[PDB]
Amino acid sequence: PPLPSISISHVTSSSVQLNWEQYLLEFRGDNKDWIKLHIPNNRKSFVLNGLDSSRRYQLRLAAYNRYGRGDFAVIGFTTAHK
Repeated sequence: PPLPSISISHVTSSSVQLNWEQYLLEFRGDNKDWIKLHIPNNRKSFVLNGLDSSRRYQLRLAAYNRYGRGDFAVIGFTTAHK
């Protein structure tokens, strides 16, 4: 089970877009507990909406197969202002 290569874009005051090449996606406000996100299969991108502005978050993604999941690829970001 491999390590996804993830890429962030479209960083707004309330959302970010993740791109990469079953999954487990989680996010958290900085230093808080992780929240598991629903993402459908056969998706290669994901828009996380509903975030606060000017705030630090982390996203992490791991890939799944029948044997289990791999390690998490993590990205920290700060949403835009206003």
